[PDB]
Amino acid sequence: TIDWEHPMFKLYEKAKRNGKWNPADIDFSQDQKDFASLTSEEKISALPLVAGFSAFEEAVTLDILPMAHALARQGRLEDVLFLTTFMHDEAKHVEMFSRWQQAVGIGQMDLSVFHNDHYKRIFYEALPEAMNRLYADDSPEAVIRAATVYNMIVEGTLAESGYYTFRQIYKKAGLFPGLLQGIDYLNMDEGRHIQFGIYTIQRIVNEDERYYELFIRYMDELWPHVIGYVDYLTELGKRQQQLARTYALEIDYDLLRHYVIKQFNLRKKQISRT
Amino acid sequence: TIDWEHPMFKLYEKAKRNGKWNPADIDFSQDQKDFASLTSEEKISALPLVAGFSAFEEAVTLDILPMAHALARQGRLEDVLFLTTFMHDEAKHVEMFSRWQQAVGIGQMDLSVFHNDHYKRIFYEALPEAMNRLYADDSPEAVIRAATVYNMIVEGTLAESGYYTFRQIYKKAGLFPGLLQGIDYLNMDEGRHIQFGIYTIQRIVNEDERYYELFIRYMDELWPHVIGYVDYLTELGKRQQQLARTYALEIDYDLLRHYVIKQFNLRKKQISRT
Ligand SMILES: CCCCCCCCCCCCCCCC(=O)O
Ligand SMILES: CCCCCCCCCCCCCCCC(=O)O
Ligand SMILES: [Fe+3]
Ligand SMILES: [Fe+3]
Ligand SMILES: [Mn+2]
Ligand SMILES: [Mn+2]
Ligand SMILES: [Mn+3]
Ligand SMILES: [Mn+3]
Repeated sequence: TIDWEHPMFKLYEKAKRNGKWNPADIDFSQDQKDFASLTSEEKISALPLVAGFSAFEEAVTLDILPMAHALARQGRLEDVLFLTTFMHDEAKHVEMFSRWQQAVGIGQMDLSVFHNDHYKRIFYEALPEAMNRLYADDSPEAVIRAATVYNMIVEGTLAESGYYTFRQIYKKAGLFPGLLQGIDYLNMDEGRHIQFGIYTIQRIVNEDERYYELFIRYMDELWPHVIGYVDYLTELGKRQQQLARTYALEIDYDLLRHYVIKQFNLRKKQISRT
Repeated sequence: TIDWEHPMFKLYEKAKRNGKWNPADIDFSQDQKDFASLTSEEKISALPLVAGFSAFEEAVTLDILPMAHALARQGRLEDVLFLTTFMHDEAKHVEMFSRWQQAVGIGQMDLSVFHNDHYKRIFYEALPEAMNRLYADDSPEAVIRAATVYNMIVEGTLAESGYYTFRQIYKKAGLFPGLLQGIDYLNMDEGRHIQFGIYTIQRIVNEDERYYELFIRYMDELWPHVIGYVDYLTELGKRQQQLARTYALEIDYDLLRHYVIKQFNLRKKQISRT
């Protein structure tokens, strides 16, 4: 049979229990009114963060497939069962942001303008290259690098900080309750995605403590582009402060920044050398 | 955004609405008692069909990944969203049969003995070869052949006939209520899997009516192994008739056989030349 005690079978079971939410059930009618109420300058304030998320949700939905292939080819059946929940979660994440964009009237609008160079180095290179590599090279090194970029950086550092940022800004304002319900569901799903990456990296590290060094190195290789995108969104936020003024939000970009730094270092600390 | 009117987006929505069942919730306690109550010769009667299903559930969970890859690479986002529900359904199908095997005490038992040559030509060759081909060859021909073997033959002909057979035999007997609840859920999921294959084959046929001929040809190429496995299970059933006698089941293998023939021909008729 299945190995019922396998950590990824247990995570698969939790995913089924905790993954019933449906983006089609979220009421976005108030978000539509909120967005319509905003000034043109308040309207822009929110779009860079939605742009960063929308694109990556689509990217990881497509880019997790090579990991499922590689682990399937290695006969890791429980990992594959769990990854069917991962891929389905990401599909719902694509759906959720696309429903919000449609509801508030920006579906026809092209948000790529808010992807700078550092973003693109992660989104159009580091991520798809590392995942696609697994189709021809499933070595421990390749699998660690894939989980590091996908689960520890894209999800474990950027997404987690993006969820926090969303709450720090719009939950305060009382704005966009449907989007924030969605963000709460995404954040719950993301816990399991990150735990998959931790388990995958740890079980490879457990074979040969020298893989720990590779993990730390790949995290550090990506940090410059993490902070460079974060700096660029900070610059944007500081230059368009009408939403912050209108809604009495002292948006503390220094606290966000230290949260990103904090996310990055705590992901490192969830991998043990021994 | 997503194309909200796309047939596969609509199928994805139905999958979310109709795909909440969880194999971990099925009570198999009575199945355990039923199986324990059976004579050794009654015990064997049921295993060939469970053997055919268990293996194929695992095969399609792994073997649907190349289709998702190929359609993703073609930018068919709605198809991919739907296929996340397909892959997750098949994961639950693997789980369901493995839970039943565990509960009734045959988890440690090796059921490969009930796969004959015709089965293996589908299971170990036609199916994985046709699906894996999509990694390097996503031509209309390759995509039609993949959906024909997977969705129209393995699911649309063999699985559908296997669900019917399960009901024709054990629903009658009053045996194995947990397994039959599972079979009802599998059969509901399978409707969407088959509709994916119909849509995929039809939209390729729509481009060039000559692909219709390829579809019919591939169906006919596989028919000999479909019926050869069906004949071999019929032979098995006729040689071990203690369960049929004990439970007053006049198991009409000729009616099953014509149901298989019927499944095969109606799958053909769900593809239009024009
Ligand atoms: C303004 C302070 C910066 C806060 C950091 C914001 C990061 C934006 C979101 C981009 C990453 C989204 C990744 C999603 C990945 C997934 O869905 O698994
Ligand atoms: C005794 C009459 C013959 C009845 C035919 C029985 C076929 C047995 C089941 C084997 C095919 C299972 C395919 C599952 C595919 C899927 O889960 O999508
Ligand atoms: Fe994720
Ligand atoms: Fe199926
Ligand atoms: Mn820079
Ligand atoms: Mn023969
Ligand atoms: Mn996501
Ligand atoms: Mn199935």
